[PDB]
Amino acid sequence: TNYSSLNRAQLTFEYLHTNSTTHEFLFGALAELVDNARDADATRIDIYAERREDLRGGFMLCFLDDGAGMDPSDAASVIQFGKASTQIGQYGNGLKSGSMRIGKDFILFTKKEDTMTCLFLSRTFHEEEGIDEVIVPLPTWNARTREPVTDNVEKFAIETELIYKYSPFRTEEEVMTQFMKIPGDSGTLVIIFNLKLMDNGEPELDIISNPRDIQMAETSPEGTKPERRSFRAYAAVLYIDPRMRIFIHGHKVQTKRLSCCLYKPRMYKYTSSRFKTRAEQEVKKAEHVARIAEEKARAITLRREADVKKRIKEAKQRALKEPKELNFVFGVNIEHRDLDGMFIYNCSRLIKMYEKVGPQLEGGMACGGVVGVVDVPYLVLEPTHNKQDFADAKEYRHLLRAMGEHLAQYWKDIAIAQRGIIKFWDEFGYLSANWNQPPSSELRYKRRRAMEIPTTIQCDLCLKWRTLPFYPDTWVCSMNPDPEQDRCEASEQKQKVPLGTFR
Amino acid sequence: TNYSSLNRAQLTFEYLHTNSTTHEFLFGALAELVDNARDADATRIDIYAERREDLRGGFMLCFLDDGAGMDPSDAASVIQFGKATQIGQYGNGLKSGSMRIGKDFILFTKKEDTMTCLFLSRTFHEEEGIDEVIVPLPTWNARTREPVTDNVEKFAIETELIYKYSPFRTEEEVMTQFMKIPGDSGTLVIIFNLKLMDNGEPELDIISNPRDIQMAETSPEGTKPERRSFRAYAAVLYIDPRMRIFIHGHKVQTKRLSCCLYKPRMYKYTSSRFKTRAEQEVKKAEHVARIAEEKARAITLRREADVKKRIKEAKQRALKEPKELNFVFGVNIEHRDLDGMFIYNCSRLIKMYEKVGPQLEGGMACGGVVGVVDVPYLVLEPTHNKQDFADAKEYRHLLRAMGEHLAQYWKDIAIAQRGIIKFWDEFGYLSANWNQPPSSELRYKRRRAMEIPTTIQCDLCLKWRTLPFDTWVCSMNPDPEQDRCEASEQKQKVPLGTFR
Ligand SMILES: Nc1ncnc2c1ncn2[C@@H]1O[C@H](COP(=O)(O)OP(=O)(O)OP(=O)(O)O)[C@@H](O)[C@H]1O
Ligand SMILES: Nc1ncnc2c1ncn2[C@@H]1O[C@H](COP(=O)(O)OP(=O)(O)OP(=O)(O)O)[C@@H](O)[C@H]1O
Ligand SMILES: [Mg+2]
Ligand SMILES: [Mg+2]
Ligand SMILES: [Mg+2]
Ligand SMILES: [Zn+2]
Ligand SMILES: [Zn+2]
Repeated sequence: TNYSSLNRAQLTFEYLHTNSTTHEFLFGALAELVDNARDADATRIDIYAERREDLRGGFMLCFLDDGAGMDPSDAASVIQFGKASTQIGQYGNGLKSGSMRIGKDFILFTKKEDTMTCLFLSRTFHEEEGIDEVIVPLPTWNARTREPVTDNVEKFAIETELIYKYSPFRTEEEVMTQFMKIPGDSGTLVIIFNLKLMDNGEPELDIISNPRDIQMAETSPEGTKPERRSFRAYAAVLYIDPRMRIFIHGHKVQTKRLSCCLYKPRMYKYTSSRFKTRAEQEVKKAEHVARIAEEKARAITLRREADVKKRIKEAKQRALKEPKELNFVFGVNIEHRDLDGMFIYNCSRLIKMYEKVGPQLEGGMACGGVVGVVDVPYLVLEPTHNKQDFADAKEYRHLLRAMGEHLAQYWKDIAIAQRGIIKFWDEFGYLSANWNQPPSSELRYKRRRAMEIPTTIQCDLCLKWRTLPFYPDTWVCSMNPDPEQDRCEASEQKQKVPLGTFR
Repeated sequence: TNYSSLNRAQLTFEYLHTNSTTHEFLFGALAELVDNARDADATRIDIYAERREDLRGGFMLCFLDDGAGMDPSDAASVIQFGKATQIGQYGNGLKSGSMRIGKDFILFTKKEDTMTCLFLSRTFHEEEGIDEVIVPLPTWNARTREPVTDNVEKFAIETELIYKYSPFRTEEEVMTQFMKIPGDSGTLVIIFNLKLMDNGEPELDIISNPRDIQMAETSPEGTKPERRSFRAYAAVLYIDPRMRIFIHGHKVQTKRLSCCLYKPRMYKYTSSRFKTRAEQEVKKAEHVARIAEEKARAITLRREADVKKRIKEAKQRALKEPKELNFVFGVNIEHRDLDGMFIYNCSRLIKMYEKVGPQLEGGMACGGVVGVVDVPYLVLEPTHNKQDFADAKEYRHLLRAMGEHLAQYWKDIAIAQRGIIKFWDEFGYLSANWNQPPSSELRYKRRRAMEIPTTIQCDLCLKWRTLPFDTWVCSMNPDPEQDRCEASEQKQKVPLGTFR
C-alpha cells in the first residue's frame, strides 16, 4: 500500500554535530574524505589550505581530487544518509561525518561530463536563520557553457544566493574559480571552512609549523606515534595498496606499502572460520531475495530486475571457490623499532594501527619491533562509524588472538632468539638501552638498515610501484636504473614474500 | 525567506545500520537505553528477556521504566535525529543502540492522559523495499484506548504495520505491552530480531546466568567484568545512581564507585579548560539571546527568546561556581587487578579501567588504585557511542592531570612508608600473581570488609544508606540516625587532598 501519510525519521541541525562526534581522530575525519577520493578512482588528491582570515580557523581545508566526479543524482545522493567490489565507502555518511568534525561548514564542488554541481551544506546558515532541518543547496551548472541546469529557477536562485551569502565565495565568478580548480573533465573539490578551534582560538589542524604537512596542534610526547600527529605520516600508511597520489599543500606524500618496508617480511595464510561462515551466510541471504524476485517476474522491468541480479548470485558463488584465508604479513621494523604494532586494514584501508598483540602485550624484551599487516575484507569485518574500530569486537579480538599466535610463530621461525635479540638490534643501529630512541644515523648503520629494505617508489602517471636496486620529488619509471622496469608500460613487479606455516 | 522547494538531507534505510555500527560496545548500546530511562527521571528500569522463538535470537529484549514517558509530540521528536543536567543531548542514542542490539525495535510509552507506540522495523523496510525510514506512530488515549489521531487511514496503516511486523499481532497483544507499564507514566522499549553471532546464537548471553545479560563468548582471565557482564556494567554505569536497575527482575547492586575504595582521597583540580569553556559559553548564549529579543520585538519568537534567556541567566550563575574537577582516588582492595580510571561524563560512565600515570609503566607501584572523576559537559562531550570523548587532546590532558594526581595520591597514602609487599599480602593477596582474586579466608575477608563502609540503597526513597557492620528498606537500617526514609541523605565524607 501507500505510506505517504506515515511518519518518517527526519534530520535535524544538531545531528550534523552528533555525526561529527564519532571522530575522536580528526585524522580519521580527514581520512574519510581521502577515502571518498579513493572511491572516486582518482589518480591524485590535493589536500591544501586556502588562507581565509575572514573565516574561523584562518584558513579553509580543500580536498581536490581528479576522480570520477558526481552528476546531480549522486550529488543529491550525498545528503541521503546511507546508500541504496573494492570501494571503501559502504555507510553513505562518512563525508558528512568527517567534514563536520573538521569544520563548521563544508562546500563541495564537483564535475562529471557536461554537468558540474555544487553541494553547500552550511551549519552557519542554520545558525543564522534558525532552521532546524538540514537544508542543503545543490545547484548544477553545465560544465562547458555554464548555464543553470535545473527544473526550478527560483529554487536555483535561492540556492545560489544562499551560497553567495554563507559560502566563502560571494560571487558566481568566485564559484566558477573553484569549479575550474578541478582541472580534468571529472573531479571533486571539497572545501571545509570555518574550522573547529581549541580553547586558545587556534585551529586544530596545525598547518604553520610544517608547511608541507597537516599536523595536530599539540605537543609531541615520547610515546606518541607519528601517524596521530602528522597527517603526512598517516596518509603514507592509510592504504595497503595506495594507487592514488596524495598531495598535502601541493607536496606529494611518500606513501608506502607497509609489507615492503619491513625486515624479513613473512606471509601467513590463516584459515579464518569468520571468513568461511559469513561467506556462506551471504549466499543464502542473496538467494532469498533472488527467490522472491524470480516469482515476482513470473513485467519487463521485473524480469530485468531479476536478470541483472542473477549475475550477482553467480559472482558470490564464484567467490566461494576462492579459499577463505587471511593474509598475515609480519616483518621486523628496523627503521623505527619503537613504532611497532599491528596494522589492521579493512578492504585496503587502515582502521586500527599500532596494536600490540600476542607477546607484545607482555612486558618483555623479545617480540618487539614487529609490524603486522593484514587486509581483512568486508565480509570478515565491518568498520565502525568513525572507521577507527571494528563493529564485531568479539571476532576482532579473535583476529587479534590469532595474529598474536602467528606473531609468536613468526618470531620463532626467523630465529632471532637463536641468533640473539640484543646483538641483532645492536648491529642494526640501535645502541642505547632505551626503547623509544631512534637508531644511530651514521653511514654504515644506515646502509645496514637500507640494505635489507628494498627501496620501493611509485611512478607519477602510470602509478605503478617500482623497486630501486640500491617529501619525494616527481618520479617516472624512465629514470629507474633497472632495465626490466625502466618503462611505464612494463608490468608492475609484485612483492615477493616468503611463506610461513603456522601449526 | 521560504526554503520549501530547496533540497533537504534525508535518511535512508541503511543509515540505521550505519548508526548501529558506532557501538563496538554492545553494553554501551544497552547503556544508551538506560541513559534515556535515567533522563526520564525513572525510579526503576526493568531489563528483561521475553522468550520468543519466532524471532531472531530466540528472545525479545525489553526495557521497561517508570519515567516521564512521551506524549505524541516528543514521541515524534524521537525519530527526529538530534534533539534537546541530562545525559541525553545528541538525540541519537536510542536509535543507535536499538539497531546495534536488534534488527527492529518497538517502543511503547505512556504519559498523562495519552500513550503512544513507536515502531521502527528494519524487517518492514527489507520485506517492502522501503528506501526511507518510515516509522509507524499510533497514539491511544490512556484510559479509553481510542485512536487519538487526525488521520484515521494513517492510524490504520500504522497499526496494521505493527500487527504485521511487530511481535504483537493483535491490538490486544499491543495493549498487553501498554499495560505492562504499571504507572501513569512510563516507557517500555522492546528490542527484537537480535543480531546473531557466527554460530547463530545471539550476542547477549541470557542463559549462562539467568540474573545477568552477558557477552556470549569465552571470557579470558584478563577480561573486565563490565565488558562481559551487563549487571556489573550497570552497577558502575552511573556516578550517583538513583535508578533501580533490574535485570531479569533482579535488582542490580549499583554503587558509587568512590565509596567502595580503601582510603579514598579527593583532589579538587582547577582545570583551565573548565574555566575557558565556561568563559566562551557566557559570551555565546547572550549573543543568541540579544538577537532573539530583537526579532521578538510573532508570539513564537517571544517563547524562543524566553527559553534562551532562561539558559542565558543560568550559565551566568554557573560562572561564579568554582571551575574545578573533582578527582577521587582510592585503592581497590576487593580486586587489585581491576584498577584504572573511571571517567564519568555528566554522571555517566564513558571510560573504564584507564591506566594513567605510573599505571602505564609496567611496574609494581600505583597498582590497585581506582580513580573516579565526574567530568561535566562543559569540559568534554562524549563520542557518538558515548564510549570515548570527542576532544582527544583535552581528554589526554585530563589523563595526564589524573596521572600526576595519581602520583600525588600515591605519595599521600603513605604506602611509600608502610611496605609495598607487606600491605597487599595482609589484605588477602598472598599469591605472587597479579590477576588472581584475593584469599577467601575469613580474617582477610573481614579485614577487607571493615575498611570499606557498606553503602547500599533503599528501594522507595532511593537514598543511599551506610551500614556500620536483597530488597532493602531504610527501616531495617541499624543506625538510629537514618532508620527512616524521611531522614536526610548522608554524603560520603571523603577527605580532600592537595597537589605539590
Ligand atoms: N570526492 C568524491 N568523489 C567521488 N564521489 C564522492 C566523493 N565524496 C563523496 N562521494 C560519494 O558521495 C556519496 C556519499 O558520500 P559519503 O562519503 O557520505 O558516502 P560513502 O563513501 O558511501 O560512505 P562511508 O565512507 O561512510 O562508507 C558516496 O556514494 C560517495 O561515493
Ligand atoms: N525511556 C524513555 N523515557 C523517556 N524519554 C525517552 C525514553 N527513551 C527515549 N526518550 C526520549 O527520546 C528522545 C530521543 O531519543 P534519543 O535517545 O535518541 O535522544 P537523546 O537521549 O537526547 O540522545 P543521546 O542520549 O544520544 O544524547 C530524547 O529526547 C528522550 O527524551
Ligand atoms: Mg563515505
Ligand atoms: Mg576526473
Ligand atoms: Mg539518547
Ligand atoms: Zn611509470
Ligand atoms: Zn528509604
